[PDB]
Amino acid sequence: QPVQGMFENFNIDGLFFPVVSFSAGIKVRFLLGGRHGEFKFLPPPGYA
Repeated sequence: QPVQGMFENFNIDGLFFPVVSFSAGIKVRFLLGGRHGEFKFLPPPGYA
């Protein structure tokens, strides 16, 4: 389900990367796609 909120018009001078911040008592798993972690949903068209 999509969220009805969206960032835009931010600085693109630098380089971007995924990031997760956590405090404690947290167990999560990255799914980067393909051989590393299989996506649970089809990516939006055009996105890689």
